[PDB]
Amino acid sequence: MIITIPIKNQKDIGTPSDSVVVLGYFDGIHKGHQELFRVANKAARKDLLPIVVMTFNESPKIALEPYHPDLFLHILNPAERERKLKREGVEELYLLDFSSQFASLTAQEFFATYIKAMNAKIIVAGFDYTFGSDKKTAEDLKNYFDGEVIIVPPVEDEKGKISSTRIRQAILDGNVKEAGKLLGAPLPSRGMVVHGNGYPTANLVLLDRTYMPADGVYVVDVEIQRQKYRAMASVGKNVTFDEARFEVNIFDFNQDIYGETVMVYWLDRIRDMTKFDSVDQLVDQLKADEEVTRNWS
Amino acid sequence: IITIPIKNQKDIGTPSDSVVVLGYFDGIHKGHQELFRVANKAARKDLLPIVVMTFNESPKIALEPYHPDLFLHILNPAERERKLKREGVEELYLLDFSSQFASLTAQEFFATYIKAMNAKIIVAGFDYTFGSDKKTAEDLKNYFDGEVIIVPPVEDEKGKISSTRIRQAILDGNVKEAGKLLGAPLPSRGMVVHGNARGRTIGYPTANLVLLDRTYMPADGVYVVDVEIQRQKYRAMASVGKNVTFDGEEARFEVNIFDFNQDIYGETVMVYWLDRIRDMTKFDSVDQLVDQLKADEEVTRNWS
Ligand SMILES: [Cl-]
Repeated sequence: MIITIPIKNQKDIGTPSDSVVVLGYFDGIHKGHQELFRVANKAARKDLLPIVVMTFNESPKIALEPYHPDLFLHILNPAERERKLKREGVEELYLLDFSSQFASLTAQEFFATYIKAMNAKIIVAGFDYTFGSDKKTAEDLKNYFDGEVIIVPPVEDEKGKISSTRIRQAILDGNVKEAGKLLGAPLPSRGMVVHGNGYPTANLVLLDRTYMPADGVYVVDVEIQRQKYRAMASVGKNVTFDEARFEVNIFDFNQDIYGETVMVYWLDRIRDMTKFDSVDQLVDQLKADEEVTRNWS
Repeated sequence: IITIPIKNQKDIGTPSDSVVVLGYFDGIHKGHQELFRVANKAARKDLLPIVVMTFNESPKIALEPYHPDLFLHILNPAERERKLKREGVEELYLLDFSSQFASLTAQEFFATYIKAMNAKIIVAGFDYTFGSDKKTAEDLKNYFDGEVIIVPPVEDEKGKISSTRIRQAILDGNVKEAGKLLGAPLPSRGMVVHGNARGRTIGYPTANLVLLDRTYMPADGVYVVDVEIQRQKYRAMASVGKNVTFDGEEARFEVNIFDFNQDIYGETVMVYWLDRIRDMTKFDSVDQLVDQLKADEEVTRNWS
């Protein structure tokens, strides 16, 4: 269906036939990106051109900027990224490390190199698009490409343009529902059940360098063995972790699932983490939480 | 290409009869090599494909109190494939060693995964223990109609060749010894990053590496290594340091690449550990530090 293809350089690219290429960094494959793909699928209709894409293993900042661990954080894991681009209609996905050499390529070297190797017959790119050490715009595209160039207008909501930067921030703020509206699907995190510490809890360790929602209590869906269960997720600092760990209370589920990988889909935030003055207060909150979670939709 | 991840046995797709080798395969060390060797000498009698099933993470995780060390491997998955593929593996299955998988009895396992696998014959280690029941190497014939082959432990002068001996050697710093047992030098996958550039300032430019995987790092020290960048190998010197801070352990991975003058920020590089030059130290002076770097560079250039 889709081939992801790790490449050291353009020489590695193997596309057989003319294609339409979509240009961008593609973290999270949000509504904005999807619009690029909707337009690309419309352009690949006349000649049945397949759609191909190249993007990067890691943020370009790693090559450009002082090192910081957060520079390794992704909205989506690689498998989820591929899954979402597959749904967009992409047929070849080339993955390249953004490097000093790649970064020094001017707009012209870039076409002479990656575009050619890709056989672009039609190029789709966003209004905000920026490329080459030359730092050219989306308009300058026409000047570098023999073939057709389509520039898609920015996708905006009441708040503004839909961007990865907004998604990171919404997640960090704990606004999972907003992140999910922007993403176009609820954020998926991949975790593993582990042996760690009323209502019983699964202890999850996040397996990817993906953003963790803010501390709080969330309504989530959890996928185990291809079956989705509703659950409450709790994230706290010095409470559920101290490495990203968090906890889940899976409703209507009792089984031993240690060492099992699960998918968490973040649906909504309920409340902040809170210290409780009494046990009774705590239980009351949990009962209320449970009700809110089982009934959310 | 070779690796397909599965939730369960239903996911397995072997088209035809095949040879299935069993064990937990970390590092694809030589004793593993013999098992494949024995299996290959059997897969010849009917020309059948070797297919193999191992786990994403230590079985220790479904079984014991959690600890991050449990997520540590000798090899990252891409390298694990290489050794296996080279070793003539055709289909690799990766499954999570869940509580549910733990509960399978030895019959039950044969009924599901072996059935799915299509094994005409099974090749196994003398040590190997499977199943909830604990049925051992010898209990295998009863379960399997087909030929059961029990390769005898591939010993070395030190003794039995194991992942525990490899894990131990790496942690001790003795990477030569680990390369020996592995049958190849340990590969570590790093990414060049904008770290501490005191090296470039001094005129002895270095690349700061962040390890990309949950794999064992060698004992702190300075090492001769080869580095692969853009498919080209270069002799290099590597410095490894692990300094505690409140927030946690800060790990420094430094590589000095001989006869290399390009900017590689962002590039993934592979580090192959050949031997250990010396202990890590602290230099009070540019003179002290430089004399020591020349002496290390001579050792590194001259190493084989
Ligand atoms: Cl990681």
